[PDB]
Amino acid sequence: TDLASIAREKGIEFFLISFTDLLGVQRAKLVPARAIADMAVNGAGFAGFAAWLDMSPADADILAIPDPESLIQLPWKPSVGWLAADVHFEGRPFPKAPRVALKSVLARAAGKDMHLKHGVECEFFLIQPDGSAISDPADTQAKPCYDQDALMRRFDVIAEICSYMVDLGWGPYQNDHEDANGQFEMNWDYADALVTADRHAFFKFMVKSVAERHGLRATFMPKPFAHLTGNGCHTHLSMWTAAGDNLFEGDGELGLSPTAYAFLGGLIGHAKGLTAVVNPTVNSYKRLNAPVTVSGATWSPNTITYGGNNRTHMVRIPDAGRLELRLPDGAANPYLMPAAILAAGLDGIETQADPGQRLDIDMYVEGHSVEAEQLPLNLLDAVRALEADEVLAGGLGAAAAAFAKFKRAEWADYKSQLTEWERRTTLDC
Amino acid sequence: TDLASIAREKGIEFFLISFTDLLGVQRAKLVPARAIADMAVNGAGFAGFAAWLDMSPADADILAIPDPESLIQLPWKPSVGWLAADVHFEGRPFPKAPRVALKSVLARAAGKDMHLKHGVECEFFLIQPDGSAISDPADTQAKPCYDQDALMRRFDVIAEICSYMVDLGWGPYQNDHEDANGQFEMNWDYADALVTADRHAFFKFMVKSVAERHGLRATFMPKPFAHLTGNGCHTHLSMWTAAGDNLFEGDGELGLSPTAYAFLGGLIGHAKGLTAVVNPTVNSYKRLNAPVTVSGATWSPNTITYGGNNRTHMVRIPDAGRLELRLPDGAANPYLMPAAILAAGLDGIETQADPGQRLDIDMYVEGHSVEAEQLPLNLLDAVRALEADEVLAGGLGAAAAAFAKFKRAEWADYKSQLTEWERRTTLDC
Amino acid sequence: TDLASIAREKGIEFFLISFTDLLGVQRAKLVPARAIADMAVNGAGFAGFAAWLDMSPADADILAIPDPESLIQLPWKPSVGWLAADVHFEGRPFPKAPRVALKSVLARAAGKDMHLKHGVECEFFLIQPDGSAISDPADTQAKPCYDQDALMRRFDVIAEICSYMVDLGWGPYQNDHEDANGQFEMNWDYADALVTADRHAFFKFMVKSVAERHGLRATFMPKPFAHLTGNGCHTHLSMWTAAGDNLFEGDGELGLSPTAYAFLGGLIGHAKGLTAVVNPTVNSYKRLNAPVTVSGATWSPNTITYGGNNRTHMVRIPDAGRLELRLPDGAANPYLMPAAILAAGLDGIETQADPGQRLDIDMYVEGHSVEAEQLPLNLLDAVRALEADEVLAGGLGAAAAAFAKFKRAEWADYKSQLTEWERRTTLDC
Ligand SMILES: Nc1ncnc2c1ncn2[C@@H]1O[C@H](COP(=O)(O)OP(=O)(O)O)[C@@H](O)[C@H]1O
Ligand SMILES: Nc1ncnc2c1ncn2[C@@H]1O[C@H](COP(=O)(O)OP(=O)(O)O)[C@@H](O)[C@H]1O
Ligand SMILES: Nc1ncnc2c1ncn2[C@@H]1O[C@H](COP(=O)(O)OP(=O)(O)O)[C@@H](O)[C@H]1O
Ligand SMILES: C[S@](=O)(CC[C@H](N)C(=O)O)=NP(=O)(O)O
Ligand SMILES: C[S@](=O)(CC[C@H](N)C(=O)O)=NP(=O)(O)O
Ligand SMILES: C[S@](=O)(CC[C@H](N)C(=O)O)=NP(=O)(O)O
Ligand SMILES: [Mg+2]
Ligand SMILES: [Mg+2]
Ligand SMILES: [Mg+2]
Ligand SMILES: [Mg+2]
Ligand SMILES: [Mg+2]
Ligand SMILES: [Mg+2]
Ligand SMILES: [Mg+2]
Ligand SMILES: [Mg+2]
Ligand SMILES: [Mg+2]
Repeated sequence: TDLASIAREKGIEFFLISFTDLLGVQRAKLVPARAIADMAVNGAGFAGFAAWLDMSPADADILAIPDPESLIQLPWKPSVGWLAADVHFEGRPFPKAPRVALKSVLARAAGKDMHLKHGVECEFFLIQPDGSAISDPADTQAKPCYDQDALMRRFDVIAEICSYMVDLGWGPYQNDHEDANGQFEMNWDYADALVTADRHAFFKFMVKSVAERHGLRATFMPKPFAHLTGNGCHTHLSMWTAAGDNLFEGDGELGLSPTAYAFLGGLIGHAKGLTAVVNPTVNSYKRLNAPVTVSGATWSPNTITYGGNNRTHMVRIPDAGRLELRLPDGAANPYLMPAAILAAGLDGIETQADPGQRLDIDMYVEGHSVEAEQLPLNLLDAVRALEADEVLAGGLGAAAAAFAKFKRAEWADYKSQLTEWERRTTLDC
Repeated sequence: TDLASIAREKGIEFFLISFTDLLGVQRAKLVPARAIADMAVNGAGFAGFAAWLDMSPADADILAIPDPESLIQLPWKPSVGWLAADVHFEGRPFPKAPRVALKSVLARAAGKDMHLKHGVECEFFLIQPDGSAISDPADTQAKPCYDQDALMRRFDVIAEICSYMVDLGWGPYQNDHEDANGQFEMNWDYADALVTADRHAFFKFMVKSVAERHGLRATFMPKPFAHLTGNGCHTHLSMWTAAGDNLFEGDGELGLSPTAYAFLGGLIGHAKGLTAVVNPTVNSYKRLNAPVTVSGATWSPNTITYGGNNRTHMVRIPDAGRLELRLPDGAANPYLMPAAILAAGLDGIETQADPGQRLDIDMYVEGHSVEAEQLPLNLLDAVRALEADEVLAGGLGAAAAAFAKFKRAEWADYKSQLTEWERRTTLDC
Repeated sequence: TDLASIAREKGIEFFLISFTDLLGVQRAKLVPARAIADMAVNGAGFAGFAAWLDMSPADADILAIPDPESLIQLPWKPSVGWLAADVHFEGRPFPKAPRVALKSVLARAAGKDMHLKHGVECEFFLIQPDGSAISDPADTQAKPCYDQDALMRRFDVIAEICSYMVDLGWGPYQNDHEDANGQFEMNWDYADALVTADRHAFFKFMVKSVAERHGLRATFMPKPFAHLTGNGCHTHLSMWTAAGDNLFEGDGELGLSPTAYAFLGGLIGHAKGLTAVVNPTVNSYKRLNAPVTVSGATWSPNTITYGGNNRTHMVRIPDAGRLELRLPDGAANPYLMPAAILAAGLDGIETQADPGQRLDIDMYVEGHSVEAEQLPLNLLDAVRALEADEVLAGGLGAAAAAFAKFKRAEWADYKSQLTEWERRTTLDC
């Protein structure tokens, strides 16, 4: 069946033909069902410079061609169908568009019979619409993680969204209040990277939209409050043959194969550049290497290291047959994040990279007793690392340079902003 | 029947897989019904350091394995089923988890054919959401105990909660307004210790949840107002054989057996360390040994003594065949409280402990006369006594040392806080 | 010099025995005239850890021995005499004290018959006491530099201070409104470095004091407003023989000698580490490499370069026989600044350092035109450079290590502060 028939069968009156730009912003046209057939073949036209794609106002329209397999009837508004799209320019997929960049990396891995599957942990906060405070003034205790009371106080919002994921078939399996006051996490089944990436992009839209209907606001900001735990977007990772075998399952340490350790070697080896992509904002660097929070731990990475089932490192091994990359934050691009992770891991496999020694220690407490490379400390340093990393920059194609350009502009803007701390501590010099 | 079938049968859309931590905080994940079968067998995963379990962020996930027999469909929201769970760590029940600690003491006792049954008197206040005052501004008289007017003014909340307990089969039998303005008590049938402990944990959650739905707020704080009676959590206690005989029933004084008096002897003998557990907060020590209240009596213990049917001692004998321990307050952990009480009682029975002479006097008025040992006067001293008590510390296992550690941290935090009384009386020194 | 007799003669009732700590803070004891004799010999005691000296509370008292030659009767309150002092510890001048550290460098240069003389341009803003805005709401035009109206609107403050400098014999010669709205500059004759350093320390204190008496507030903050020119503290520099000849006076380009150019070579060669000392705050790095201001130019350095009479470089040659280092800002330590500049310049002279090619262009406009090294972009990088620079670190001795430690701590504190720009631009990620 084609989209026009489906629209008629399911009662879809409009479609959002949607794409994700380099900064993660969802761009779309809302097209009435009468126009979907033509759009589905030829794509919907956009002026690319108006989005974060690093183009020019003089360029021809890009055409975003929807992937009919990605269709989602908005569970909160079923007369509307959401579609993920590949941006095309000059008759070909446009290499600066995140989804296109990911599919390229995926195609290279697939040609080696290695298929990335991943799940995302999209932690978010529920806050007042004005952004001044969390949504629940009674959520105050020092260790609020897994709080039953505060979770159930937001039951209506959380249950509504979980039930939508049940109906969409994502296989959600748990929800909780997370470690910061105001913060939540809703988990669902991993899938082929592309599937998860589209789900990741839609999920954020869904949470934000539903929150708003409830008179709340959701944020995925990496570090919205200085003294509270931040928003991670941990990525659990495994690589599979087309025949359905998990290449990461093995007889080695912690139930991992040498292929899993080499992939891990790639993450470790390329970590500095990876950070630019998966911690893509100035604020990202206040979540990494952060002072101890009120709850007693940041739970985010400080160092380029890994442990076993241990949440104090860049990588955790949570169970046999997979790796948890704890590095990414809530701002990480749903498509660029897996693309950069795969480029790194693939190079790790191809070069049989050594991940180094597993550290079975609490890095927050004992990191001083061990020599370990620190992660890049600010956005500018991460971006330089990205630019200097041939495997990453090469693997992401033109997206990498465009991304770096934008982040450098953001940095230049940020660095000129006077802060209150400066006024307080310098006025009397 | 398994949880998945029950969910379909009864229309349960989500389960709360819940455990109680060392500070009594309810920790939970909300899992959709599709995922309960896996969770019931393997348990829900948590990072234990994020709760009050005294672990490390570097530790592997604990697994909370729900007890299917504990299942409660939330009477105010039947699409959600609540389950109490045992925390497991590294393949075994985690001894720092209160519910596990209790089960361990129960198993020892049960190996001697002695089964603890207890009922709890969970006094609470209904207060304004902001915590500034009690919920009912017309509840003002000096002696408000059993006030018909003020009870019926909160009929809707109280009656709703009692009806839920009727329907859950807890066998509730009375409700009243208690001795402080704003304060209430709802009583239900005693049961095997583990059942009562689970019910106790659920009850506080239910009262808080329903209070909130009525625009009100419930608190179990031991001494929320300095001039009014505090919140106790008295435990009525008896020991039974597997065959169904109450070992406390006897031919001695007041219808008690030698076994009852030896148990009492353990309570008396271990009372100092027991206080740390059942009066577990700084504020607990403002309910114990308190100045007379507006109603004419504190009704809380001052001394390590017992009476007959007499509410002025640490222990009351309310009727043949049971003891009322009046020591515990509203902050007492639903699992550690019975665990510590049992450990002391068992040691009393095993050593044939002598509880001493029953005191048939009003200890508030005639205490000055008799030579009696006073209870610990503050949290720090009570905790010292706990650590010094081999039977208690040993019987609670690693929970004892974890608990002490947290309480010491709370004390240190508390002792540095400047109070208004100090400013008023010292500013002009 | 007999301070007791002077007190009687000039009517001095109290002395401020004053030292400058590593962060530039003026530390002092106010001693009645009856006690000056004893203090002048033995010093006034302080607990050094309570100031920014990097000591320990377990250390013996430091003793601040006043320099009677530095005596200044507060022109606005002549019953008080101010004295600059050298901190001593365990019987020897304390090497971490800025004045002591400066005198050490001066002594080395003096042994080679080279005597540093310098003048300082202590730009400041006059602001509202609450620090929210500038003091004069009518000072608003885009190019306010040398504004006659706005200067005369603050005649009373400016004139009062200038007349004080006339009377103290400092040889003031001009005052103006500077390039930022609210900003002013008052200039006086150069002198022997130690003399200028003491005058500099006193000047800041006198301006702040007099501003306050007029219901205003003075700040020397490097960049108090993002869009306006910042506060520099340019130093004009020359080296003299004990016989009274200016060694910088010469036949080379622009009336400079080979010695001047070799001194300049030290400045250029050591610029990266020098930045840490003369741009000592986080905020300093918003004045350097700043975006264009409303007035059309920042007038501060971006690059490690020099020009002729040209205000767009790190060093300007303003006239025959001297150099202007435009690098330092208003937070520069009055003693550490000259000390570090001298260490760098002496090394230049000793190694006949080559300053490179003079650039006769506007670096703000034609920086892209030529390869030039950029100055450190932030405090942490500048401090790192200080530590790696043997001449500077060695030249300032222990003061450099201690300075670097405090500034690292400042950075740690600063980098965890959430800013409004982050909230605005990241909440919707
Ligand atoms: N073999 C696998 N490869 C990739 N992801 C997996 C694999 N197995 C499970 N996952 C996914 O990993 C994610 C785990 O999330 P979560 O339960 O929140 O982990 P955590 O223990 O870090 O809190 C889920 O999305 C899950 O589906
Ligand atoms: N043999 C027993 N052992 C333990 N608890 C019991 C026994 N008999 C009754 N109880 C319980 O004791 C509790 C009494 O509560 P309550 O009526 O408020 O007592 P009181 O106000 O007199 O102190 C109830 O939970 C009741 O079920
Ligand atoms: N030979 C010299 N060595 C050091 N400083 C000098 C020398 N000659 C003049 N100065 C001082 O340099 C400073 C010049 O300040 P200023 O007039 O504000 O210069 P400009 O604004 O042109 O940069 C004055 O303090 C002046 O006394
Ligand atoms: C409890 S936590 O470790 C918290 C992570 C933190 N929010 C962060 O990554 O910044 N998350 P999880 O156990 O779900 O992996
Ligand atoms: C009337 S009272 O004695 C009050 C007890 C008091 N609230 C306390 O234990 O602090 N309780 P009960 O008669 O229910 O045992
Ligand atoms: C007009 S200016 O060049 C401005 C300097 C600026 N305030 C700065 O150095 O940041 N000062 P001057 O001419 O007095 O040397
Ligand atoms: Mg998770
Ligand atoms: Mg999480
Ligand atoms: Mg995780
Ligand atoms: Mg009762
Ligand atoms: Mg009662
Ligand atoms: Mg009772
Ligand atoms: Mg000047
Ligand atoms: Mg100037
Ligand atoms: Mg100048």
